[PDB]
Amino acid sequence: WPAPNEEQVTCLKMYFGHSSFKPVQWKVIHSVLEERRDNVAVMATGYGKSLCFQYPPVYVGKIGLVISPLISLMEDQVLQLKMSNIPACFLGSAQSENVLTDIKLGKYRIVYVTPEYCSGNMGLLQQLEADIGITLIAVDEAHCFRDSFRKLGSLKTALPMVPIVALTATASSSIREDIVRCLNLRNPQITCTGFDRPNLYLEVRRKTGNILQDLQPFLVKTSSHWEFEGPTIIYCPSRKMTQQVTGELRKLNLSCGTYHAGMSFSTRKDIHHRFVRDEIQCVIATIAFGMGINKADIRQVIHYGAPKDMESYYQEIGRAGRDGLQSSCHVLWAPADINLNRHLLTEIRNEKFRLYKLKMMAKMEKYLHSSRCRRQIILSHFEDKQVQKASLGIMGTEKCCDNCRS
Ligand SMILES: Nc1ncnc2c1ncn2[C@@H]1O[C@H](COP(=O)(O)OP(=O)(O)OP(O)(O)=S)[C@@H](O)[C@H]1O
Ligand SMILES: *CC(=O)Nc1nn(Cc2ccc(F)cc2)c2ccccc12
Ligand SMILES: [Zn+2]
Repeated sequence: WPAPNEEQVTCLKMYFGHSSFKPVQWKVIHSVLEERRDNVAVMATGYGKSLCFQYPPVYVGKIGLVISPLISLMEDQVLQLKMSNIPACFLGSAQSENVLTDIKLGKYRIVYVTPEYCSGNMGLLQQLEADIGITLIAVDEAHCFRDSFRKLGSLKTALPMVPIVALTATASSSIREDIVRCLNLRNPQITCTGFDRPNLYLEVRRKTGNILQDLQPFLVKTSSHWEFEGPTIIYCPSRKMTQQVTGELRKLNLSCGTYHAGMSFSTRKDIHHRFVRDEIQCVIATIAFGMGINKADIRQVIHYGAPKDMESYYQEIGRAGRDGLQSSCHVLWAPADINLNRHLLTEIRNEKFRLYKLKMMAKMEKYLHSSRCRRQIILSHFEDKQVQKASLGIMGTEKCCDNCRS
């Protein structure tokens, strides 16, 4: 494996602020830049998946195409890029003609587009590659599904020289093969970023049948006022449970924001941004709240109800402690929550992924009932080459998990 040169490291520091590339980030970046190779990267939350597709077009001064149906989330990525002096935009049906002319003139490094727009404008994409050059096409599977990827199968046929970086939130081997055939990838480099988040203390406790009684141990009294220790996310299995929990917390005059897909994108965006600006201390959310939170100091994550499955749990708690400081992740559960989760696993159309999720769910109930190290149970899914000294140094201590405490 080759090392990045001074031009490469200086570009990383100037436009991204990082002094070094993480091992898997450099494997993906180098393979796209030098070998023009398709990549499939199994991405664990918190690693740094964005640099894999944002950095290459910035370094070569060309276009990087980012595909996702989530337009609602593209503004924050575009706005963040423009703040780091990286020209970026959203390209769509409702975009002005002057933005499209500026894309054709090579004024934008990162162009965010939907799968739907791609399908209807393949000729524009071919013109863009011939005249300007497309460094890469990035596709996040977590942002979508096979029906949305069916429109993207013509990408490798129309742009054979443009490498595709497909990012996925699951280690499922059948999903990996589905994304390879859906996008017609050619000899893709397969990488994975599974890692321990050692600054996350883990704890599981049983629900008492009373919301305030369950959440009271997490609250501190600052002079006379009840509040959380720091920025907190409470995950609920339903929109109705987010409303119940919020209503109870507001009886204590706690600074809250509810977040779920029943609220408009405008109301949701408002809650998210109030959390980032620290105007609200707690966000009570369904799993709809998670992607691109852009909050480094989440101190506490509470799953108010058993998590759907072990893999989902691993990904959701990864939104805590992005600053590297001490954070806590608590699960509050009852055996009746498990009965409910089981029924929702039959509503998976891929029987190969449904069985994968069923093994992940069986691991979840074992994890919840266990007397063993929580971190050891989660890390038992990774190869030893990914478990480092920092993780071993934390396991067996008070800062690891409830079962490692005395
Ligand atoms: N080379 C790097 N050096 C240091 N930190 C990095 C590096 N690459 C990424 N990170 C950090 O890794 C964290 C996660 O970044 P990403 O995974 O790209 O975030 P994201 O794409 O917004 O994903 P979500 O939606 O928040 S999971 C951030 O704190 C990054 O700044
Ligand atoms: C190589 C690699 O990172 N593998 C990987 N395996 N999983 C599955 C998993 C399930 C539950 C859990 F607690 C941890 C891991 C994942 C998930 C996410 C990213 C990578 C991987
Ligand atoms: Zn432990």
